[PDB]
Amino acid sequence: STHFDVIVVGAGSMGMAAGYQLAKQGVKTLLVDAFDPPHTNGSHHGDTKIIRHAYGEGREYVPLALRSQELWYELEKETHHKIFTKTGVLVFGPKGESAFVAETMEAAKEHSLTVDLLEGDEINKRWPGITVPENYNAIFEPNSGVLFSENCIRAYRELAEARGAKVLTHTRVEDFDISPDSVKIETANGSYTADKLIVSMGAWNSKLLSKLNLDIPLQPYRQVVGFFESDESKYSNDIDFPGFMVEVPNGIYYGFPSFGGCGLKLGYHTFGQKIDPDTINREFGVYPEDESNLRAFLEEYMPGANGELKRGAVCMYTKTLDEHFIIDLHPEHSNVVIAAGFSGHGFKFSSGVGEVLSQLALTGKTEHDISIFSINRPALK
Ligand SMILES: *Cc1cc2c(cc1C)nc1c(=O)[nH]c(=O)nc-1n2C[C@H](O)[C@H](O)[C@H](O)COP(=O)(O)OP(=O)(O)OC[C@H]1O[C@@H](n2cnc3c(N)ncnc32)[C@H](O)[C@@H]1O
Ligand SMILES: [Cl-]
Repeated sequence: STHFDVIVVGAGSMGMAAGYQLAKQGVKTLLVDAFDPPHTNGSHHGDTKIIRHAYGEGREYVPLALRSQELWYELEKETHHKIFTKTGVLVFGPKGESAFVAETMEAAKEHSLTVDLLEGDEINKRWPGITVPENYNAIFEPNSGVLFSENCIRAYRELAEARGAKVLTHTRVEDFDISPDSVKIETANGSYTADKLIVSMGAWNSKLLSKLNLDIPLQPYRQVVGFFESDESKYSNDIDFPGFMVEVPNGIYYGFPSFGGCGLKLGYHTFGQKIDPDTINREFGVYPEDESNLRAFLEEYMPGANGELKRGAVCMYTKTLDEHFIIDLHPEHSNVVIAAGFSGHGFKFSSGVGEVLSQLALTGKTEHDISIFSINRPALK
């Protein structure tokens, strides 16, 4: 019989940040998650996530990234959990053969961000361990880095509960019942109501937004990462090896320096198996590609980090058709906020999105420019 101000469905990356923002302002909040956040069934585990600022995917992403960065620095000062390490982030690819690299360089020029430009052997000289062809060029952002995602979520969750937020774990929301002046969620453990609703179920948005009369294409992808025994004298954060996102002949890869001897972590971005969140196989290696794709890159570009596989993890991307996020009010219900399809690049923005989501649920508007994320745009189809 407890009526909330706001109910958040899915307390993951976006959800929990949104809950922290709401609780911090005294808004009576209930956060309902299918599991017990942070956990390893969604897309926030794997320990680390890259945060970059020269976002060539859209000028609106830059301010969002820059504001999110400031929010991560604030979070770092408020909790005892480790939030961010300034490893810096390196981007490289074939000179003149990478829209990604070129768009990154343009974004940095356009937004006056601080970056170092280098190419060929300069890359290989600056960062021992990296071996690229002399025809490769790179842009290095020294002030961006790595976020410890599980710590971020755990910190947001602890800060929000200390301010009165309620978290209902291991409870799957099955249906929604929206009325012009209140929202209701349906779960096996009971029904709950509030004045506002935030929906951020990650991969599961591809299966439950239909319950909100929304028919938006969202395709979940199985995306693995691998930790490899590496030459600590080259790939250790301690010796300044950077976080990275690069473009090679067969696609985009991303990785992290070895932290405390955990080994270099790498992930293949351009490819992932299409799956259903409820049946995805979360065992690293069940497929031969899981590991072969990562070693194909390592043996060629960072041969010193191609050692024994120390650890594997399986996580999910949820793509929209244009691969841009969806952050907006529900087209038929102004008391419902949607956050979905972060298509593999949304964690860095989660602190900012948390702010956008709390602004939208409380006022129906946000001070951030989120036009390219409209739920009514045509590219969504
Ligand atoms: C998978 C992946 C993603 C990724 C990455 C590497 C890999 C292997 N590297 C990134 C990087 O370097 N930088 C970056 O900015 N992003 C990177 N990503 C993407 C990022 O992790 C994702 O975009 C982000 O985590 C998406 O967050 P979202 O909040 O959408 O998803 P979630 O964290 O999975 O949380 C969803 C929660 O909702 C709950 N749930 C699901 N269904 C229900 C129902 N029915 N009822 C209630 N709760 C539900 C989940 O349990 C989950 O907690
Ligand atoms: Cl995603």
